[PDB]
Amino acid sequence: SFVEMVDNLRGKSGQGYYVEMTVGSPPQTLNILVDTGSSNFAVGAAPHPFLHRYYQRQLSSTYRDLRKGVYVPYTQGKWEGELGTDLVSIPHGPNVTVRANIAAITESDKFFINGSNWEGILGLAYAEIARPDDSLEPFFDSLVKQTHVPNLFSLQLCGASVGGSMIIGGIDHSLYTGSLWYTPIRREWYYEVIIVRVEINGQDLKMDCKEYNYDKSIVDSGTTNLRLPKKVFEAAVKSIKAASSTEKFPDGFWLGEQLVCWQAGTTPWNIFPVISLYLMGEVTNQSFRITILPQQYLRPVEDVATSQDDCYKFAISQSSTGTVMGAVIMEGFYVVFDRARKRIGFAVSACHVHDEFRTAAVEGPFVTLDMEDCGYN
Ligand SMILES: COCc1cc2cc(c1)C(=O)N[C@H]([C@H](O)CNCc1cccc(C(C)C)c1)Cc1cccc(c1)OCCCCO2
Repeated sequence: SFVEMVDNLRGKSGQGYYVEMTVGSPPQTLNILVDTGSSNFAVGAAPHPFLHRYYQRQLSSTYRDLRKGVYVPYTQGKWEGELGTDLVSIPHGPNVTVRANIAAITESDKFFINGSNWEGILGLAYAEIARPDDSLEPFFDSLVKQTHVPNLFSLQLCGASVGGSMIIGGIDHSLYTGSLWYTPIRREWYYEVIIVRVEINGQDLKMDCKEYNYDKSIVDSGTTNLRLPKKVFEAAVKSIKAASSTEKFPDGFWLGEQLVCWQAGTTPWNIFPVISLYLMGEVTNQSFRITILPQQYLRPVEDVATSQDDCYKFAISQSSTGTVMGAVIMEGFYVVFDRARKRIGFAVSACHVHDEFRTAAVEGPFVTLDMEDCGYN
């Protein structure tokens, strides 16, 4: 019954993928950002310059106030609100209705994005990082307890406006090619994984693999960029700089601020390297790798000038809170959040990136010794 859920995600590039949901009786329809990097379900519940619509608790006969406040600070933006429960459905999802925790957003700061077209956020991670604390049952936990939906979902994010699929309750084999490769969920809070090796154009970065996961590595559809710990980010940028030194870039381009542009159709893709992330596998001493094309980490953006050129922003940036495999990494791939088996699966997506001579890939097996040493403690 998964064909009903294919193509149920929309978005604008860099502004988040959202799914249509309804809350309340009678159903109020809202676009909800799909976020594997948090665990709170929350919706605009008051006017805002960037909201075309919002949740009106007064109009819902099934609303229940929880008489508790809540606030969530993300890396980017924050909101506070009022906790309640209400009936929730996903029109292009499974045919079910759950009573779910809902944070009604009454104030926010740099949270809603102008033109993103979504009015709320669906945190799909685990209770441990839910606010105000882990007793607030996240939406997907509610869905699995109250219905027969199996305890897994999958994300096919298609890149640069944008669309994709969230398969709730299973895997749709028509959305990927090749084999699924699985990496363990190291701990059920974020979707934490372990990166065991990093290569740029086939050259090992030759860092202690603890640096890749300092202090954690997560799969986060709510973040746009590949974000890397400071030491790793410097090694990678240095290597990406050297591979493309044929051309000149402002040094604020490497910080994500300034664009770079080229005459339409002349982007020198060949001079940017591929990046390979090796992930811990399912069996002893075994890993696999995912390979990222420059078309994934050079995100296309609107031409700031009066021209019609190809302009790009650098979508690898620095982190002080660990590695974040953002939407830009996920776009190459079909990603299975197999919560029931504590693992995350990767396959080449059917809507994969297209280079002339190079291809995004998920390949294994690889042998990697001492993988447990790559986790940070
Ligand atoms: C250099 O890039 C920075 C950056 C860019 C960015 C979003 C985030 C960060 C962002 O913070 N996104 C969070 C995710 O939940 C974050 N996940 C990890 C996390 C970090 C801190 C605290 C928590 C707890 C709440 C669990 C969780 C979700 C979010 C919040 C606000 C807007 C948004 C998406 O718009 C989606 C489009 C992408 C917008 O671009």
